[PDB]
Amino acid sequence: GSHMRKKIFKPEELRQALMPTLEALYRQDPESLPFRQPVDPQLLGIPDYFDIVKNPMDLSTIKRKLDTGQYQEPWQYVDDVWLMFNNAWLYNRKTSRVYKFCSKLAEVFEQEIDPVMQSLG
Ligand SMILES: O=S(=O)(O)c1ccc(/N=N/c2ccc(O)cc2)cc1
Repeated sequence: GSHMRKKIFKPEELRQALMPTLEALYRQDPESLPFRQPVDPQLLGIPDYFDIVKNPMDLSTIKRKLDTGQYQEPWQYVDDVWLMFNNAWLYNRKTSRVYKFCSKLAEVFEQEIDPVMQSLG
């Protein structure tokens, strides 16, 4: 149905789409919060966060791959934000707070970043 992979993808176009999307993530203020900014194991009281989560891919880092073009394609970006949802789903072992923060994100985020990948191409 024309989505994900289609155009040659330039970070300027990609972002045109992947920006409002990552934004839809951010608008979830807390729900996106364990992602937007580095989880901050020093803050959340986490010692081995970068041991548990191999790729927390903060919504700031993802937004960066966007500002710089470290994806060459939108789904690579979604892979990052889903890489994020992962640190949520890998650490919060499905039964924690940020787990709900993410699950909701994935819900909204993609609810926008899906037709976005399509919007994009
Ligand atoms: O900025 S806050 O809204 O105050 C806040 C509060 C708690 C948070 N917890 N983050 C976690 C991340 C991983 C984990 O396994 C457990 C917790 C993160 C942010």
